[PDB]
Amino acid sequence: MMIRGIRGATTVERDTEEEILQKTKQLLEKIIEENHTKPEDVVQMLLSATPDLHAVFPAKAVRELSGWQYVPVTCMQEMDVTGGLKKCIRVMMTVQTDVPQEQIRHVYLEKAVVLRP
Amino acid sequence: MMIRGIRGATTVERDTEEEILQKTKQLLEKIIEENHTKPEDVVQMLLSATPDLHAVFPAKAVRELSGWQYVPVTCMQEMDVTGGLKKCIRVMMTVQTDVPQEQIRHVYLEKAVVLRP
Amino acid sequence: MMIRGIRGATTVERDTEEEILQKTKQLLEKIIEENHTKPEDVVQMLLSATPDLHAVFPAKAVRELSGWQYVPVTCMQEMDVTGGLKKCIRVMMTVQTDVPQEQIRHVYLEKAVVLRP
Ligand SMILES: O=C(O)C(=O)C[C@]1(C(=O)O)C=C[C@@H](O)C=C1
Ligand SMILES: O=C(O)C(=O)C[C@]1(C(=O)O)C=C[C@@H](O)C=C1
Repeated sequence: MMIRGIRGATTVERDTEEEILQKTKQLLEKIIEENHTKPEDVVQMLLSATPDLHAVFPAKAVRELSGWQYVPVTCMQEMDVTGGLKKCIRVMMTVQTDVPQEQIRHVYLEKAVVLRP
Repeated sequence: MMIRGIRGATTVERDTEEEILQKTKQLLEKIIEENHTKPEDVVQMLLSATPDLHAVFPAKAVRELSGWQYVPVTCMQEMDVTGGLKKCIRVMMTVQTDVPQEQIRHVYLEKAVVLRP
Repeated sequence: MMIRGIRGATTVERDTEEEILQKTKQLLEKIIEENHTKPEDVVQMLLSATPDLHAVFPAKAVRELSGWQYVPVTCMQEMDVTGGLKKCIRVMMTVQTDVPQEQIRHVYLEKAVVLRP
């Protein structure tokens, strides 16, 4: 029963809890919309932030998604790359799905559109 | 038979190898006990520490679990959050299981009990 | 069909784009050869770097692997451990496979050979 990673990326303008939660929620909702993801099918999720964001764990946003309270999530620091995109939040959402690898819809929002291949 | 993540978190009082390994092992053992986990059913494990812990990789504790020598494990730095729990170690253990998402037993020990939902 | 993590580690001599990409590419190619891995069977990959590496994301090397353009990858920062191996890049490649846990071929190259059990 196949499992696949779904990637998301977005950015915030400021390091505040309000903006980190708002943008993270918007990113998750878009991933959910595009991939028709049900929470019970999510194995786990990893969220990362660049080391310029500190106000809150982006995973707190998952609680604002009804039905997602049992989805296991953890946060990590993104690698600090010289010249890399700043104030960036990324998601690796691992899901049970039969959608082929090439049709998985990865989501890039805000200033992270530049990360689109 | 699906793949699911199991979360664990704990804390240490000191940044010493002895305590990091002791608390990590205790956390792993509690997870294994509550979820009846066999090492062959573990896809992989991720361990994280806040950036105030430097004495040893928590993954070294896995060596102390009989039969877990082939479980793939890697470590990462936890996101540094203002006012966040200090000296915190987390686990994301990915397993094959029949247990429904809402019945998976996530484990929070020591000062990380405040993380429980 | 079970899922399994496949670990890789390697090192670079200096923090440059050329070295990071070359050594990461070499590590990935060796994992792929040893485990006969096809990109469609890869759930996702996580790459990490110790905090002395900033030149480029090692994930950029995945784009040099023909056919791997749809494999989801994200990078994270490795813990800073005292006496820990410096300038180190690690891979956790999650794949669907029947191969028993004890027969999975994990790969350690360059100065990271000291990590292998
Ligand atoms: O579950 C934990 O260990 C938490 O500290 C909570 C939480 C979350 O808000 O969901 C935040 C940060 C951790 O990296 C993972 C999850
Ligand atoms: O095999 C490696 O990559 C190691 O360096 C060893 C080890 C471990 O203690 O098991 C320690 C740190 C790494 O993040 C992952 C695993």
